[PDB]
Amino acid sequence: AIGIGTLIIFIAMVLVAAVAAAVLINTSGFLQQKAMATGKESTEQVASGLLCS
Amino acid sequence: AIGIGTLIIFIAMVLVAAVAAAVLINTSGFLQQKAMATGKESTEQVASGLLCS
Repeated sequence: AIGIGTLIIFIAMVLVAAVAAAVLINTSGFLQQKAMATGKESTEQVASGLLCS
Repeated sequence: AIGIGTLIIFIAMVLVAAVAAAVLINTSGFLQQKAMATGKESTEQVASGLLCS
């Protein structure tokens, strides 16, 4: 009798961990974009310019 | 007189316990499949991916 239930709740544990992992993976992806963008943009700003002759 | 009947109903007790056992055994079998499947699938999902270079 006991055995049956153990299996069922095990399934839930798996899925819930999976769902949480998805958040972390996805979020890391979302940040990767902006992280790079910010650095490149900021460098081009400080480095570039014109000078009156 | 009494003896005769005792034997007969004993037979029924046996068969009814047998039938109930069958349910439990079978059901455990049915779950074994899906339990494993879910775990393997979920792991392969979280672990795999591609990355832009």
